[PDB]
Amino acid sequence: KNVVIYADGVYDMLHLGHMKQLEQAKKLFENTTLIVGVTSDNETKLFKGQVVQTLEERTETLKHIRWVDEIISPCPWVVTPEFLEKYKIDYVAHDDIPYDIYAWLKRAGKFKATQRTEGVSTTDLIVRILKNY
Amino acid sequence: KNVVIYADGVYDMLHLGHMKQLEQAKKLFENTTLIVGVTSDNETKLFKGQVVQTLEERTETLKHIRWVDEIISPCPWVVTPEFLEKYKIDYVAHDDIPYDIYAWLKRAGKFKATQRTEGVSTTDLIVRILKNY
Ligand SMILES: NCc1ccnc(N)c1
Ligand SMILES: NCc1ccnc(N)c1
Ligand SMILES: NCc1ccnc(N)c1
Ligand SMILES: NCc1ccnc(N)c1
Repeated sequence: KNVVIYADGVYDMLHLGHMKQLEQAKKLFENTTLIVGVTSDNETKLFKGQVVQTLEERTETLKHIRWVDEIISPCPWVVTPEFLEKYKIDYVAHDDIPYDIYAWLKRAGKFKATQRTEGVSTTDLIVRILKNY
Repeated sequence: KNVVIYADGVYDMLHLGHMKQLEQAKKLFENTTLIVGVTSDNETKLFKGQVVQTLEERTETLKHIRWVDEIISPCPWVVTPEFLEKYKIDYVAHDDIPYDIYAWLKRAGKFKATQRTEGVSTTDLIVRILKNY
């Protein structure tokens, strides 16, 4: 009955959007283990761009989040069939918002969609602070 | 054996410092319920000063934190003996960093000290972003 869910990401400056996404992945089935992968500094810079917090800082914040059961830090940038078998992962939870490399997961019945929440990012709150001066 | 711990605070723009403090309060005894109080917007402004996030925003983030068992939102600004009895609270966890109104708790054996962690605040990270331009 226990289902292993994997979600990966940068988790830079963790905000309520990340946390709601993690909650959604945790709650995809009644009984889950949610494994979170945290991307390396070098690979995040190479493929996505700047990152504000180091791998160690992004990983430490994640350990305080209720929905996170296990952490792979750092995690590989691209998910592979071999990775799923190594960690006995039953489903990969993704927002399907580009960053379709995941078609093979959908084909296999192993893709579970999650959503984002806008207007909650750390960035947006400095904007809220500054719109008082 | 279960001990009810109460920690209150603003919890504005929650960062790793808050989370480590909550972890410390949760882990003060083997078996605890950690109740977190979140201060009202009006009282935080009157007594401490500006607050960036609303009560609802600060409370929602807290529900995602692993160590938080129950939330009183909003909570009273000053802890009273009557409040401890109403909620069956065994100890109040505070950093003892001023903001001694807590002498009566120390007298009663109900004060448990927790510590802060500097350099982790949301504020500090924009400073880290800006020191690249
Ligand atoms: N490692 C995959 C990945 C990378 C960046 N952002 C994501 N959401 C997922
Ligand atoms: N940066 C990833 C992410 C996750 C959830 N919500 C967002 N708005 C963004
Ligand atoms: N409600 C008490 C209080 C108010 C502000 N900051 C704290 N840490 C505690
Ligand atoms: N603002 C309260 C607080 C809690 C923990 N650590 C800090 N540095 C500050």
